[PDB]
Amino acid sequence: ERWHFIMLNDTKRNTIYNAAIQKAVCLGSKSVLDIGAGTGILSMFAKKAGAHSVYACELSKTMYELACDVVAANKMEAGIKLLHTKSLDIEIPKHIPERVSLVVTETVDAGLFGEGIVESLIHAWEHLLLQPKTKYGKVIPASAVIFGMAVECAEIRRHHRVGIKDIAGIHLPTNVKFQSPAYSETIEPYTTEKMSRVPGGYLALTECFEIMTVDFNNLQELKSLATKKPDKIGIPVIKEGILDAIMVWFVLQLDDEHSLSTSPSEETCWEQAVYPVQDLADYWIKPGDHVMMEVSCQDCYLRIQSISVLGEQTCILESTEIALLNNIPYHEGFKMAMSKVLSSLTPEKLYQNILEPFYVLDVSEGFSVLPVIAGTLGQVKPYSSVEKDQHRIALDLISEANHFPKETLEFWLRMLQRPKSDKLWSIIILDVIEPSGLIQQEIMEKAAISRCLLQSGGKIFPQYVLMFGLLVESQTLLEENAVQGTERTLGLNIAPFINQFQVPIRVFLDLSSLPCIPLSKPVELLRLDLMTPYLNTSNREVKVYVCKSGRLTAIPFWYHMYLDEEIRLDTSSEASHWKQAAVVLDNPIQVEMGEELVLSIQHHKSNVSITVKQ
Repeated sequence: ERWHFIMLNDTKRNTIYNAAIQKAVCLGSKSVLDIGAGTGILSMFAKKAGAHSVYACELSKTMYELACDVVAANKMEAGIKLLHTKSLDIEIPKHIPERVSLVVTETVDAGLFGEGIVESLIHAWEHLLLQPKTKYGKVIPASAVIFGMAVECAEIRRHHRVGIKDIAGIHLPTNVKFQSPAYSETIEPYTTEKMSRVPGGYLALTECFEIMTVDFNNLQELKSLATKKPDKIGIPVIKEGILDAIMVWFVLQLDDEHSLSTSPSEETCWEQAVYPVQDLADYWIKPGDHVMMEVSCQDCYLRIQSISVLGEQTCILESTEIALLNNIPYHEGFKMAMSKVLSSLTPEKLYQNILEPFYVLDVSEGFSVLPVIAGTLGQVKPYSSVEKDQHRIALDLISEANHFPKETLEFWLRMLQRPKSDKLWSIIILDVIEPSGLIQQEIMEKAAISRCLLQSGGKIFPQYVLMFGLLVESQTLLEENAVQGTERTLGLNIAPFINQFQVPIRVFLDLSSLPCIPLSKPVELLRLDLMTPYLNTSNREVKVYVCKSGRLTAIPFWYHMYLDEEIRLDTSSEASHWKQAAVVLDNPIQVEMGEELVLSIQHHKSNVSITVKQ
């Protein structure tokens, strides 16, 4: 899986875990239990350090098997007992012969507590560990400190807060309040983000501040957190700005001399816990104001709630759907493209048959306002494909706000068919690209059918799609998909086993913040034609000029969706609500400036293959 590679490659982090483990062992902790073993690297550190008995546990069947192959491969099978289990179900005598002197754990998320560290340690203290110091029990990490900072970060803003009251000719009324899932018990108490690379960056509106401290060697304290009353915190603003989120990170004290941080300020890129700020009448803050907030640990996660900045339908949307509503070119693009079709067909009906509306079908996967924009253009009968009742309500409230009479907007749901037994659609809109940066399954099929349900001059949107790509050198993508030798793992042979599992195509990327070096200019890789199924190739060669000598590790890719030949949507734009993807080469290639590289592109249904011919 994903973060195992980047963490195994972090030699310095491995060096610090090894130093701390060695110290505990050299000081008498010869009986160790590794919770969340992964490949068993920390268990091996313990054994090679001088431990007599090492036990390790892992919930994942793939990781368990992987660790067995690794540990046996490093000839440490004797002395390390791997347990395919959850730490909470480890019994005494039955699984482990006796209580241990040391527990080592690494089951930590961006918000510290999200992997159930506290529950695992309470159980470990009550049943697996020797009594604490009055031969005694100890836990690595010994303690932790959680920090926060209030920030401005429009990248976060556009995913948790709708920033416009009017878009592409339609009004979004005040009585429809949109919220993300991180609102508020709430669904996602926080998101996780690499704030070091967040597109557009971020600004600090407060100084860094301590949120809380935890002692993992203190059972009473750990048991106490479930009951602990929330902490009310008031933080002074040092900079004028738009309050977008509380950025939270932490520091692990493994022992008195060693520590790890997930601060954005580190040279290693770590995720931070991100708590969006929403549900305020004003987000503008100025020096002298205070950001107030309640902090609690009670319900399995660190929660920052009721954020104030002191100095009527609710519609919950996915962050993608919020980013969508904030993507203005997208909606301005559709408005224009729809009007151009409508005046091609029936100019009189744009603001022969007075009783016949233009029929428009939106087949978007989730929340969409394209049907309302359509309805405002002329004598149009727009159909929506939304499923959720909260979405229907919202669209009915928006229709009212935009002067529609009741039942103007239809809800198609409540397969692809004619609007009426004897009618055909003027416009059909298809969802072609996944938020992941890949092509939607079954679109060629939907485009083929839809083509049969159109009026003499009707259109499918987009009419066609171009896929683009670029040749790059990226050491980061390499580090994230494969372990780079044994030096990093302080000599242990781990890379040969974990690298059995390489990802061919990375998804959900933000190319705009990807560290890489371009080796070519963007080149067209594939063309899909939704209006004309016979024009779609299944095999294609592409000649690419290499502009820079370097090592080709990957091929990022994205799309231009043409609604018209005058109008296109870009999936890599600043406001794009789609993420991008990249083809990662398993065997990176050396390329030279002036070279002409040939790519071989195969396309079948929604699956695309890109290979270097070479």
